[PDB]
Amino acid sequence: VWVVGMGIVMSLIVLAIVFGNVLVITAIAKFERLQTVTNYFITSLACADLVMGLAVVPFGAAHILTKTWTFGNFWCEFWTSIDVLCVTASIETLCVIAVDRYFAITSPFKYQSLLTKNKARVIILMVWIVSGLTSFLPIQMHWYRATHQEAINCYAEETCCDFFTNQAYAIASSIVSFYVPLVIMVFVYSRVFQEAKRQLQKIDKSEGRHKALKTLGIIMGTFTLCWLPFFIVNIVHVIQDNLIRKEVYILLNWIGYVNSGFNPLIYCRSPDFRIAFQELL
Ligand SMILES: CN[C@@H]1CCc2c(ccc(O)c2O)[C@H]1O
Repeated sequence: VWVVGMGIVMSLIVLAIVFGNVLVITAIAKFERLQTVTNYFITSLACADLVMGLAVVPFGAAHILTKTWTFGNFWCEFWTSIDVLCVTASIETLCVIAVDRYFAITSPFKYQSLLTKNKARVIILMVWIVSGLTSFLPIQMHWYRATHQEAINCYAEETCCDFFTNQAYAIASSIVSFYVPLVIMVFVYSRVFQEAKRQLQKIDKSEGRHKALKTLGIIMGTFTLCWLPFFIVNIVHVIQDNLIRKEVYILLNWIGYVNSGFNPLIYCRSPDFRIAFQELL
């Protein structure tokens, strides 16, 4: 009686993610006003979100819904690698877009000359290359396989597909994909908040007769709530077996996917973007 209940939600979230990515991608392309030296990272993030929503969400949702991986063996590793690459690229591009704002605010008078059109493409290409180096190479090549006899049949059986990894690969991927960008964001935004508070205090002392706090807290809360628990349990389950169950793991993995559907709605509020959106409707 509840088989179609999850399908409606999955279809709605897939359509929302697809529309949110496509609208931003076309809005950046059509109008020259929004084209700047900092919107390229937003374009890459939107493209990655669109690819993830188009390639990972439907196949995965079908996998849980029918409870059978009726597709072939070769497609399973390809799907897993696509998901890993998309997640890593999104995290890395978020870190880059935060570092860019840190450079913009913390040290002015050289940001205009330091950054240019050529540097942004090199940076994003290096980011995607680093993401791919840990995405296709360890997956397509038969590594990371579990030595314990369980799931060896799943590897052999074409019908059954499931995620089983070694401890070393899991911990290395978690470290190289999650924690370093989080620390970078924490330090960057602490410095930015300190600078903003200093400026506000200077203005208040100068002219006698928090928006920044809110706009930072919303982003930090969204990112932490969306992505923190998944890696928190990913680091621990491999370390000690039988600590967690599979249902909680897959539920956290799925709730981790909702973040991609929020980025267009939370990284676009400038009046130029509003005018561009109004120019379509
Ligand atoms: C099946 N979904 C996977 C599971 C584990 C994992 C993901 C993404 C990046 C990683 O570094 C991971 O270890 C997820 O996309």
